[PDB]
Amino acid sequence: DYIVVKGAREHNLKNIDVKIPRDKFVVITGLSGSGKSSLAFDTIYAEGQRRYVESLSSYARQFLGQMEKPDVDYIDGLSPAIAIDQKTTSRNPRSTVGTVTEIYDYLRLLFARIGTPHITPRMFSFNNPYGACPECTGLGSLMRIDPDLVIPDKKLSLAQGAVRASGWNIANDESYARMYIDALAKHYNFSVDTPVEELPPHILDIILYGTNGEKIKIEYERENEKGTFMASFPGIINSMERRYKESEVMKQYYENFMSNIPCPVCKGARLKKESLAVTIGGKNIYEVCCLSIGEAKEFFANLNLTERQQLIARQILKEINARLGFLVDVGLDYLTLARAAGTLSGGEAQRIRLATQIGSGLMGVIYILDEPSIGLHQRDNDRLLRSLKKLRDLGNTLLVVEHDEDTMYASDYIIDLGPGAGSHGGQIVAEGTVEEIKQNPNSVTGEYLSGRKKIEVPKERRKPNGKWLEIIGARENNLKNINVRIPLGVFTCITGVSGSGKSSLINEILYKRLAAELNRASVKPGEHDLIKGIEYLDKVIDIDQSPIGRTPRSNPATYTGVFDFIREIFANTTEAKTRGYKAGRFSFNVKGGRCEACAGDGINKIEMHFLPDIYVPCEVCKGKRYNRETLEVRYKGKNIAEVLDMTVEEALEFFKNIPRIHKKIETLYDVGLGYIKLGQSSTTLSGGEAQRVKLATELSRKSTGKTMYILDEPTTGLHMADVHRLVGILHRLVEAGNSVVVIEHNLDVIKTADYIIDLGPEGGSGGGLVVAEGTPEEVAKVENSYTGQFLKKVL
Amino acid sequence: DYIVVKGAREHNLKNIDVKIPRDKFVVITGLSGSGKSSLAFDTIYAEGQRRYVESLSSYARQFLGQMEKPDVDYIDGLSPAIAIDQKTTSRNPRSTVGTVTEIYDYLRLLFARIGTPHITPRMFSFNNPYGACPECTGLGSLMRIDPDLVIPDKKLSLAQGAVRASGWNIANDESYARMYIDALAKHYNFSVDTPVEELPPHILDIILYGTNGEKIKIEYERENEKGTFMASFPGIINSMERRYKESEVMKQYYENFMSNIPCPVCKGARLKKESLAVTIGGKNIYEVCCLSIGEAKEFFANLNLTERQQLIARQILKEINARLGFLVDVGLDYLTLARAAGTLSGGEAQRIRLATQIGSGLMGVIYILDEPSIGLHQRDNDRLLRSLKKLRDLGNTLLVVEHDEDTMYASDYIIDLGPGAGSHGGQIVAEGTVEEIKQNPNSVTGEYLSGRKKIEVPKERRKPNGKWLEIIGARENNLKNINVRIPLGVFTCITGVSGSGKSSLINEILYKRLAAELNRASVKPGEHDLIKGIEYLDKVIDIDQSPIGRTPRSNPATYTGVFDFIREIFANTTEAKTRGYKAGRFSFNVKGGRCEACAGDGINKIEMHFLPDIYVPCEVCKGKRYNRETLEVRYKGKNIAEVLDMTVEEALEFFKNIPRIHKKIETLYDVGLGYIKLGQSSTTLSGGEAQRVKLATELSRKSTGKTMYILDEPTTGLHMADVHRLVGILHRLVEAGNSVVVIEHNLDVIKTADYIIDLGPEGGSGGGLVVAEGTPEEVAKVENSYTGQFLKKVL
DNA sequence: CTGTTACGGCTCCATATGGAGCCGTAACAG
DNA sequence: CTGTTACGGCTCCATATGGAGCCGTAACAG
Ligand SMILES: [Zn+2]
Ligand SMILES: [Zn+2]
Ligand SMILES: [Zn+2]
Ligand SMILES: [Zn+2]
Repeated sequence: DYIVVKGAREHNLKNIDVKIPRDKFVVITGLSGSGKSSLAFDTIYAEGQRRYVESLSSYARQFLGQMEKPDVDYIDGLSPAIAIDQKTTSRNPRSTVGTVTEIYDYLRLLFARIGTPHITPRMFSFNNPYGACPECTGLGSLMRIDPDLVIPDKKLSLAQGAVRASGWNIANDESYARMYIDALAKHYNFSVDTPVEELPPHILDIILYGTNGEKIKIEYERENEKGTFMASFPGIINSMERRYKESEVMKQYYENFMSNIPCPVCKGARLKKESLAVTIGGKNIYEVCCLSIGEAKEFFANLNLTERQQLIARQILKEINARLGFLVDVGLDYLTLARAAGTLSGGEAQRIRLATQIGSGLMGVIYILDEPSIGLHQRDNDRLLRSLKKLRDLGNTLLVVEHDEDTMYASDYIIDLGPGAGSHGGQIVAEGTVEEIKQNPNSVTGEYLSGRKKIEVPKERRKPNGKWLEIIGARENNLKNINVRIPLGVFTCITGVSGSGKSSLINEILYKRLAAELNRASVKPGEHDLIKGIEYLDKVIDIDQSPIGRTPRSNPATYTGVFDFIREIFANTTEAKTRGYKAGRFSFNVKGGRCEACAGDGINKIEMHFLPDIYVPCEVCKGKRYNRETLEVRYKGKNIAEVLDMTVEEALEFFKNIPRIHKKIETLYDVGLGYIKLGQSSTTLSGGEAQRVKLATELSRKSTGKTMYILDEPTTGLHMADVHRLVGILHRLVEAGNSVVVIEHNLDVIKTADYIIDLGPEGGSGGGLVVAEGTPEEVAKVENSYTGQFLKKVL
Repeated sequence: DYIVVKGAREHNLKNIDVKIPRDKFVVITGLSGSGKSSLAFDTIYAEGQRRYVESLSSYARQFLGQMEKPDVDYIDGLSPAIAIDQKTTSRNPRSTVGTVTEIYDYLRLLFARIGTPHITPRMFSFNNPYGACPECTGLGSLMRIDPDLVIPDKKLSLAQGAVRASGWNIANDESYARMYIDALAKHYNFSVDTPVEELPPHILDIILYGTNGEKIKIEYERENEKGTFMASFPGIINSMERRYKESEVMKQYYENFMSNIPCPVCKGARLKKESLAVTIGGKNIYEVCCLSIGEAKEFFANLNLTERQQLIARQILKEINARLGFLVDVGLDYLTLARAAGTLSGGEAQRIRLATQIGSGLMGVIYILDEPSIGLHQRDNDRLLRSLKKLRDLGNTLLVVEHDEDTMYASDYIIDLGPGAGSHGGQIVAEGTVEEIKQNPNSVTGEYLSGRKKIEVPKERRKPNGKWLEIIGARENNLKNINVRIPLGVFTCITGVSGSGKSSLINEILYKRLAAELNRASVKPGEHDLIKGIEYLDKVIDIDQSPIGRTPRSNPATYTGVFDFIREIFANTTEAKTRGYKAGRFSFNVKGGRCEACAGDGINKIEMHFLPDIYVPCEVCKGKRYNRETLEVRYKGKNIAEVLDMTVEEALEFFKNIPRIHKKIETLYDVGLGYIKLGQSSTTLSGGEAQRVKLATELSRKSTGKTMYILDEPTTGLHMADVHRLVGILHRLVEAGNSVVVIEHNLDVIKTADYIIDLGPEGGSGGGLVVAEGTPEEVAKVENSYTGQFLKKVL
């Protein structure tokens, strides 16, 4: 009844031995990068998934690929595990909230059994051709590529760049598209250089919609080849639609070309017109699915029926009521049962998955969670804890990677990693009951819980300088035409209930408009009337969890900007001058200094007969990514490889005599990155490391006092000490002369902010108007505000 | 703690309600096709797999596809489930028994830790390039296509059909291959019609191995297109190898072209020569892995080492000993740890998977088994039962679909379906303890267990007619050069221990030689000297579980041969003669009578935008697969659709007045097919239905007394009544004048056979010689024979 | 010296025809 | 009448080039 793990050597784990009780609420806490996330995800979930897959069918195993076996000696008492995290799934327009939560089938059964006609369960489904809309094929949206978007200027000629779509540009004469267009124009007696405005409608229709089955002969010309062939032109729009039907970035780029409109026939009901005639209680399936969760639950609880109907559909009603109660208890009460699954956030998706899992009721399954208390306001923390306890009580086990102090008191076993991070961390410090870790002086978390060290409340708060940004006519999504006023040069925090519209109001309006008006970004903004005060800003920077580099040719050393100084000081040594070298030779991205065999990568491709290609360290240069000639030059007893393999603390200690490098190294050390190596590849960097690198790069560059920063949930997967460092770095950034706007639900970040904007008072269509604004004390004095009440309670 | 299933409507289930206890040994028994297999596999395992998949990652779910949701109201208390059956997995040559059983990693760890050099775990692995053989790339077998096989006769010219490979024939002048060959010949100054024997060696080398990077210009000619292009010829062998590297039938066909030989460098060790130098106890890794399981266990138990080594590798030794004990206890003790996983039978693969699962030790997982007692001799039934009990005891649940009487006594809960099969069956009859079902007179299984009805022992046994088949120099696989003598015209049964070589000796020798010498089959036989008595046989027929038709255009009605008579009698009616029709019009595979809209299929393709195409019954002809014009003709108040939708019993009752149809219908009814419909598609037919159809077709055709039948495990998934009917049908076939040879481990089939041949006395290389032969009483009198001892005990 | 801007070079990711088995039909022999 | 054999017709399965983001370098201004 114990999960005993002996000999774990993944990432930075120093051969730890841990025993975790089963069928109990167990949480794991540690610093950012200390190794808790690796020890959980890469070891336990990976081992469980691989063990379950190896026993499945051969074709299923091949489809799922070969999962990497973790470097662990032996693990016993392991059950199949499923991991729930914040990973949005755009998927397909077919999937909605109703089908994901597994309630649409029950609604179909109820409508078929009881719903009187104005009658089969298969008829009501939009996933089958039996009862789908003939026009939209069940999608409910007539999505087509906008003819005006592909050719924004019809007056401009085709050769001038009329087409603005990838894979269809006619600028290059060597492309097959240009030859096809020329052949079509020759067949239709037209010239390519003729402006589209002067082009006949028939020619434009043929170009944009194919030849309607007509076949023509087009000759092809190559470098040394020639000939003739006969085929049919499919059309630009037809080819684009086929490619879209046949990845995420490419799908998003293609969807940007097209526009989504409601289907004119069924008005986006995804069902046949005859099927909508069936009604129960005066409402059909579409009206029921278009209401919120709370209203739907109230309607179902207040439904009137005879004894025979209740006896016929007792179990259906019980199951629907239980599922709706679980959905309203997990923390969601504003969602609509018809909203597409694509338009959701990470927290909402994770909560929906948790609700589906608890409603389904699986037994003997290990559950892995990744910070479930993020993206949600503090008013639903009790509901989330109750739902998690209910999930645990049925006979499962929970491994919640949570950092909130409230979650610790509700846990039965706490495993704390540390003491530091990276090389310093990776060992188990203390474990046991919450009281034991509270009384344990060897852990930072226990000291924080006991109140030994906490975040103090600032005494002096800055005031706006008089330059205030104004928003007029904000109506994006579920905004009820409200006007807000954000000050400048002051740390600004925006709070509100989950799904109140603050995230949309920020991301889809403010950042997009600022980018379009300042950085010249071709992004369509949201619905707004006008923005006042745009002249007071010069640069806009957005910080997210996306990796800083998609290629292994980048590293934090070159991203921060210290690599140029390192190369200059290496080339300025006596040996380099004697050899007549250059500052560009000490790099692993140009020819001359990097290893020629491995092309400055350190890994060579070793292809196997029946195995995917496996990369091994290069043996020509021992994986140092530098030839032996360059390593002959040494500065202060160290070579370039030693510097690149040297940690940040050692770099700070060694480079104290060079102020122009020490300035950036101090920023890198203070931002929180005290364990990474300068030579670490950017691909393996996690979200926290990327955010820290971006913050350090932003802080390093001098500030002119006219910059604004837009963030989103900056405390995602950060320990309390990490929050205490981040608030200090944000205060330093504000004091530098810039303005920072963040969206954080953490009370610690809010209690220290110099300006609070509240959106509510309820989620969904119920809210959308400003409740209170101003100083934190003023918001606390407000009675009708959850955020104000919590601010008053904490202070 | 209960698995409650309410409202199951899959296949032929009549809305059954079943409750199954958890964490207990539960078996399900029913007649062939009664619905037990459907109720288990299509409902419980499918629901568990879909439930687990829906909670996994989106990409994993897409890779695994969308599993069909079973037609069940609601199921509660379901754990993730894994299904183990007899499905061969050829996979790749990389996978062997050692890596499947998960013992090669432990062997590598032991060798790295203790094995003294003549030292890293990654070095000993053949799945990584670090310590793989440079020549064979870790395969251990240099498999190449035989140059002589593609051109068996070099004297014959290329135009005469020199190439015998699909996709490379030059008979068609319009093929691109012929044009490429002609261009190469023109470049090399040679003629295609020239014989290969007269072809220069350089030309043949270029043709069979490409141009070694040379580029030439080849001109293409089309129906109305022409031109020139430049490319490089890759070569016939290179293209074949690339296609083989890039399915099962195609892979087998390609492997037939090639031959497997040991690697000359490492002698098929799959490891580098330096790696083989490390030895422990005087043996290296290859010698240890080349020994049998029992010898390896004895060697490991008798290994001598100091206290320090034992302390260092205590857990490794314990795990290896436990895994070897489990492997020797499940029922396998003759396998070699280096044999490829491809060369295994279904029962051996299932037992290996069960051993791996019990060794791994998963908790809270539903286990589904498909007749685990088949393919195994009765002497290991106790070992299999003990292994299953050990698997159940650790905290899992078992759902074993077993028919053996011995397995019933070891079960704790029995769910019996019936009472008949097909439409008659599909309902739960009785359930409970063994005593309750034994005392229940409403179940056939209880009556059989109580001894109310049993299989009697025949009193008179036939004798050979003097024409005896002789086998000389049998040396295939693990045969120790023994000679056997099989009589003719007498029911012959071959028994032996599991993996004694009887299956190989039959399939790879007797059937292949008979097919080659009689039916002109181009199949390479096994290693044999000569076969005597081949002149006494005329036809050879093999019966297996393979489906009889891969297309929905076939059905048992047309496979048996009664459809021609049905069409003739339909066309002979007065209305057909008046209309001037023909006997070919009443068919669903020719033009004129079948529905033109659906092309006589009854289903139309409805393509969706973002969903795989879903087939829906045709509405033009209501899915009757016949136009309204043909249905106007009625015979005896019934139309052709009614006849095709009429069951076998009703057809027998109705068609009693036509002897030429009644003769085949009586055979179909007596073979055991009393529930299927004549119009049922052949694709949905299972193994038992296909075997019954084949047996009925064979029995229907008149016998000249010069035919031999070869079978294999005919009692796979057959109830006791099914066995009692099959033995009667086999005795009828023998009395008809033919000879039947079967390989059955069931004691009931053996005790009634008129001739018994025993192979043993042990599995693997230990056995291979005939132990006893002759009458069953003579075999029983033999003391040193497990089969003889069991025959004496039962009699 | 220090910051900004423009350009060159680089890598990673994205987008129809032949063979085998079966059914129906005609001819031939008993 | 009944079995065998040959052939025609049918269906299912199988086999390289352009764009986006980043690093390095030169020129210009303060
Ligand atoms: Zn529609
Ligand atoms: Zn190298
Ligand atoms: Zn080799
Ligand atoms: Zn039809």
